[PDB]
Amino acid sequence: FVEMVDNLRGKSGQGYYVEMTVGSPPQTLNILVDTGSSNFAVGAAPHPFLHRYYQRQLSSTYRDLRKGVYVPYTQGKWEGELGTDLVSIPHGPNVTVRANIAAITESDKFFINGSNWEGILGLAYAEIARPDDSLEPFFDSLVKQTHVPNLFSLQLCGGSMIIGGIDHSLYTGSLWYTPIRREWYYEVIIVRVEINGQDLKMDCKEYNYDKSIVDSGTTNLRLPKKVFEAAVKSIKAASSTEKFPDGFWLGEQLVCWQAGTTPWNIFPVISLYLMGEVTNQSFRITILPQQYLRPVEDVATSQDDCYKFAISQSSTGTVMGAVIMEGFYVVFDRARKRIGFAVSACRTAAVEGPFVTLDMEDCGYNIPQTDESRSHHH
Ligand SMILES: CCCc1scc(-c2cn[nH]c2)c1C[C@H](NC1=NC(C)(C)Cc2cc(Cl)ccc21)C(=O)O
Ligand SMILES: [Zn+2]
Ligand SMILES: [Zn+2]
Ligand SMILES: [Zn+2]
Repeated sequence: FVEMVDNLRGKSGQGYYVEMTVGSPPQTLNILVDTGSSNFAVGAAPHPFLHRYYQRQLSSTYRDLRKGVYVPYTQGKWEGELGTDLVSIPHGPNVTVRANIAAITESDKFFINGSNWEGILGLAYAEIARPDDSLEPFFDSLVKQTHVPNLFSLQLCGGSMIIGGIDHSLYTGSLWYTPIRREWYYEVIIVRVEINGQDLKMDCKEYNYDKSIVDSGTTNLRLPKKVFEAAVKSIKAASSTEKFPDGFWLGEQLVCWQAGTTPWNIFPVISLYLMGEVTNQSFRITILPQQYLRPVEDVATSQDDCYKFAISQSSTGTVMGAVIMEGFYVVFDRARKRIGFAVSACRTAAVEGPFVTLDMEDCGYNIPQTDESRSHHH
């Protein structure tokens, strides 16, 4: 993984992309890494915000699956035609595979203004792939076609998606693993939450309601409604020397200080304790104010340092987004159904354990089984 270090570009606001070479003759495109989804989908027509798109008509190796796919999000959507093509990864391992690829032909609110990426690489499992779980995800094709070890890691600074390996130059200190609770999203278990060493003291199921996932495709740390409210009440108590407007706590508004006077100082650390591999252990990742107060420097208040609060409310569980992954080298150890975290080599954000609980309760939440998911065979 000499040749693989530093193969990523981007930032939390706009995302992290990897280079991918699709078809013969080759088209090299910038692809958003997304651990919250399972489709390889590329922009495939002109669009105001796209610098490059996939031109199926220049690819001699493209095969139409003669099926469309419709992907709605709360916020927008994308759709296109399913196909397959040859894929290799310029920085990645020296292999070529034939993968599913959705040619995005229409979308709404998916591509963002000068993102520098043209496509999405869904790295979660086939259980959440569209249109259904028989469309094999990219990484599943990679591993089955090539003997690449079944693991990848993300160092989110530039940055590095390391394929099939762990690289020790990328982190310092302990690598701590938390078990994958279920292979669909990269679902994990949060056993405890502290804000400035103070335990939030909720039933630990409330932290994983209805799931907790590790998602490179979302910007914020997202927290279930009740957890969000309790954290904001607490973070608020800790910085009560500054009274912000509501819109700031809603993520709707910047607050500012005279350039270089920010009182980081009054903002607390957030520790999430992740379930350990050993069954009464846990470990914690500690989030700095700098990870959750994101700088945005707009225009006419050029002289101030200004920030967005990057913790937001959720009704679909906890999402450990990019602002959280950034401080860490994260190892998606698929082969062993675990996720590893260590301090990135790119206060300090900390990975710390072990913490032992004598009576450790089950913190996972079982989602009500709909007749729909019960019907389908697997
Ligand atoms: C760390 C990368 C975060 C990114 S990259 C592009 C966007 C985006 C926002 N609106 N449209 C795209 C975002 C923000 C992100 N939203 C989204 N992330 C991806 C691109 C993975 C899927 C998606 C589809 C749609 Cl249709 C709208 C937003 C998003 C979020 O909700 O936090
Ligand atoms: Zn490159
Ligand atoms: Zn059957
Ligand atoms: Zn299935």
